[PDB]
Amino acid sequence: KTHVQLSLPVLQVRDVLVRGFGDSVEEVLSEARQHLKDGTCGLVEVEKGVLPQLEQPYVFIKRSDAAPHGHVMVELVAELEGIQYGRSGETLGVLVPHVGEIPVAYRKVLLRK
Repeated sequence: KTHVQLSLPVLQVRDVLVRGFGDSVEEVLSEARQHLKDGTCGLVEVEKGVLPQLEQPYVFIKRSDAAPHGHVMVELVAELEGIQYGRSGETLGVLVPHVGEIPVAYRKVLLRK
């Protein structure tokens, strides 16, 4: 399927143990997609002071459309030293590995895969 319904655990930035997916734009987009498929991906909601506590390159989920079955359609955009790889809508959050942190909420998304 071109899209997959996912429910992403929303994590507090200070709980996150693994603060990014890797060391290059291509690697972090690769790893984010693998963790999304494997159900091992968390979401951190972006506010003042969040991104400097996480590791670049960043992987964002961004709204791709204006929401089947409650799932917002999203796509992945990476960012490294202020340059973004991809073009999409509003940020829903920054993706990180999930290694068992307790979430505060779930974000239902339809991921363009």
